[PDB]
Amino acid sequence: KVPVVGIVAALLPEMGIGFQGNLPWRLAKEMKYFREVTTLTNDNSKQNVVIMGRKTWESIPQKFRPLPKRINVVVSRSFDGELRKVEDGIYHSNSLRNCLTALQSSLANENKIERIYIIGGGEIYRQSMDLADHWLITKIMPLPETTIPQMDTFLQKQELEQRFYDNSDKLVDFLPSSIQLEGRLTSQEWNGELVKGLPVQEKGYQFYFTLYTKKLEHHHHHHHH
Ligand SMILES: NC(=O)C1=CN([C@@H]2O[C@H](COP(=O)(O)OP(=O)(O)OC[C@H]3O[C@@H](n4cnc5c(N)ncnc54)[C@H](OP(=O)(O)O)[C@@H]3O)[C@@H](O)[C@H]2O)C=CC1
Ligand SMILES: CCc1nc(N)nc(N)c1C#CCc1cc(OC)ccc1OC
Repeated sequence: KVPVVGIVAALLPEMGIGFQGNLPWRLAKEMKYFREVTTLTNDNSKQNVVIMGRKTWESIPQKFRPLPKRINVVVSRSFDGELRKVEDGIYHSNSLRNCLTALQSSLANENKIERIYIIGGGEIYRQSMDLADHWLITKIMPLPETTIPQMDTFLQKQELEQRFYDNSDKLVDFLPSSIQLEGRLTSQEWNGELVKGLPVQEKGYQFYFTLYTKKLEHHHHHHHH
């Protein structure tokens, strides 16, 4: 019942997202977007959840975690079970899939979660293509004089574009209504792919905020008792 949204920043065209356990760039406007999207809600009585893998959590600066004003969930196979409060703001789960089931329980959640955002890292996003309802992808491109950074972790773009379509016409309506974005919706070709979304530039990069949404599915079966 709650939407599940993966949110990630990726460098085109290979959709690289990390190198040596860290992000391959430091873009304050891209961090601000991620902060505002995952923190803000349309209903001020609700919060969103951020779910992340153990190596993502260990990479977030200590003074900045758990991420404020969001319920944080960290997943590790060494943890005890599907969704356990361990500290204020912090839940631990030994299962991405079972934590999503647990968070979706209206009895547990009192209908006070608005969205669940899956915020990384590579291993977790690999497993999320069949769990997410939408992806919010910041597509990053180096500007012509900018050196492409080294990267070692990538979003699965094949499986992205099998299952989801570029729905960026609807991004501004999908984001919580109090966010305010600088760009207007723009379509630009870049190395032969269409990049569509809300543009910004920072340091040596241009990047677009984009929305992908699941493709329509045929009706093959519905379970009957
Ligand atoms: N550009 C961006 O938007 C982002 C980039 N990143 C980048 O991604 C990289 C980190 O990715 P990665 O190394 O893949 O690691 P992850 O952050 O994906 O963490 C992987 C760990 O999560 C646990 N885990 C994985 N699947 C499950 C599951 N189904 N259930 C319970 N636990 C599970 C395991 O923990 P354990 O070993 O303890 O069992 C595993 O080692 C860094 O470079 C980081 O900067 C991260 C977030 C955002
Ligand atoms: C890097 C900011 C970001 N952007 C988008 N679009 N999606 C995301 N999932 C993230 C992220 C993240 C986690 C994070 C937070 C942080 O300081 C608050 C530092 C590092 C982070 O992840 C490696």
